[PDB]
Amino acid sequence: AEQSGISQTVIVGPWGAKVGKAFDDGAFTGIREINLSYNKETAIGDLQVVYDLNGSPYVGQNHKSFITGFTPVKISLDFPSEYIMEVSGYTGNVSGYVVVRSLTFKTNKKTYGPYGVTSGTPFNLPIENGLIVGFKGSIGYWLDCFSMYLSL
Amino acid sequence: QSGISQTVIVGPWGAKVGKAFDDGAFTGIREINLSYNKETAIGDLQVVYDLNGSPYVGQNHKSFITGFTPVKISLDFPSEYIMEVSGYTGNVSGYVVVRSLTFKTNKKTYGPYGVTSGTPFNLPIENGLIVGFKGSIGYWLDCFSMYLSL
Amino acid sequence: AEQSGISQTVIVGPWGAKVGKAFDDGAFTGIREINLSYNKETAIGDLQVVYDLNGSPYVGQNHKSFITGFTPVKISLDFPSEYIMEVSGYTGNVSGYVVVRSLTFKTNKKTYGPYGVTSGTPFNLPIENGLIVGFKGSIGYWLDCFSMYLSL
Amino acid sequence: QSGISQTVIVGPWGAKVGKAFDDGAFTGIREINLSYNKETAIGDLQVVYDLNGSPYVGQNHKSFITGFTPVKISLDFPSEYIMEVSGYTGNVSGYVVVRSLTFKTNKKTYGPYGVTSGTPFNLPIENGLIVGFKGSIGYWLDCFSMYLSL
Repeated sequence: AEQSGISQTVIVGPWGAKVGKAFDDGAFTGIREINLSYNKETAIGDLQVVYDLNGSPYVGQNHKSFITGFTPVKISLDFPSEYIMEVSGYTGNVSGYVVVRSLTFKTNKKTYGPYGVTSGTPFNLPIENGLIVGFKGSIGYWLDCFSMYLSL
Repeated sequence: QSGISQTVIVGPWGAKVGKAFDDGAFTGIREINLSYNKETAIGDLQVVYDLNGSPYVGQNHKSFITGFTPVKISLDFPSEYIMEVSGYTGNVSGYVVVRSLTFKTNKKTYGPYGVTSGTPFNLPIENGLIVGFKGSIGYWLDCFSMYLSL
Repeated sequence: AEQSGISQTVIVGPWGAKVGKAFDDGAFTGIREINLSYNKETAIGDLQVVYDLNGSPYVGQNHKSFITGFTPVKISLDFPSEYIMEVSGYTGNVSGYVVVRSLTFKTNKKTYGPYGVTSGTPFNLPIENGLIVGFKGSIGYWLDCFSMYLSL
Repeated sequence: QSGISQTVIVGPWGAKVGKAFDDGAFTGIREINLSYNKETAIGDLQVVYDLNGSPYVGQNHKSFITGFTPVKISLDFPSEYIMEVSGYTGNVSGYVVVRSLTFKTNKKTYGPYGVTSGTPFNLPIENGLIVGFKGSIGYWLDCFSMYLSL
């Protein structure tokens, strides 16, 4: 804006640990589809998002755990009339680490989830005005932490 | 479009049901005045905002009842700003209200003020600023939301 | 955002000179009324704005020329259904200085102006999406330059 | 609201009447490719954007006709960015088109490219960034608008 030539966005989070490999999808114009995986005994083990980028899909990088045995879930949104209004979940200890154990996504049409274990410390982000336009965080054995880009 | 500017708003935390208030959006935050009762919840809320480099005293949002302990949080504006807001919501006398609040800045943690029981919530901010508050207060702070901006 | 506790806004301009006393109203939530003055032989000699601040009026500081003999004009907008869509005007030389000689304001309802002398170099700012929420600039004998804060 | 994010858009400059295009909004600008004819106006426009730290090659928006001179503006991203866009609009063969463009960065001025006659326009930016282009191109660039962001 007055410093560098890189546009800035509001970012909220992280929820989870403060430790595992960092990832950052950056900011887009909306969300078409979310793919994740979970294990009902542990935590979240995958995140991949199909973003909107100015009217067309942009397939985000797959952020995958090192370990196997997760159950995949696909959330296909009726884009653009359907959009996420609230994200909630739980953080908790697994094998000595604080990780994201559960996620739920509430849209204007449906509630998707909870996926994973609803045990530990809850968190929730309701949005009165604005949109989630991006994800970042960290994943090793499980999803350690995550933050969200918010925009008008 | 309408002729009124808009900003990101997150929340509400607390009830999903008091007198509603909406301060709107400002340039920043200079001072927060709140009150709490270590047996019940948060009562009063009043914020001194920044408006383009001058203090702007927000309306006092007061509980209907007395018996609260007042707290003043005077921030070192503009170098000090809130990076995380956390608290607890829970039942008090049949109503779900905001029982506890804590404010973490880049300099210091303020609180918890009130009762730390019920369901926790937290809003950490990686990039951006809280620039306003809205919500509802009856006997206690029933709910609140926050305006966020760059 | 990540540096200080002061919120930032897009600012466009200046139009006019690069020199006279600087003023900066800062950013608000909308515009209710604009007051200006002009002299048909010279340039713009006054600017004062009644802003909206979260649903109520905020009377901006009067930014007045040192000299006398201007014709006042008051633009009372039907706030909030009426808002400015385009600002245009002219910059030009008066008495050896580059100054703002003319202004016109086009809203979704009416065109107000031109006020002043339509002579010199034209400029125009049409807005497809967004709002003018603030003014800054410089005024001495005449309005030397001005910029505008823009917001969603 | 809708599920699509929005940004400030200023413009259009040029005609108020070609094939319309809309690149949308990105993280920043790495490279601009344009073409001009020193007798008529601007023809082609194509932008390499930044998308979250990677180059993103925007669609080539080409004139229907040939005979243009190509120009490449390779910015030193992210330290170099555009601070002002100026140009001229005027009649060419019955159509009001964008005849000239110049780009001023914090490092250098690029242009003018094309014909500097007609009605001037300029957009200087004190705070913020150009993050996208839209408009219409027939024989020439008929009009264009710019996405602005922090």
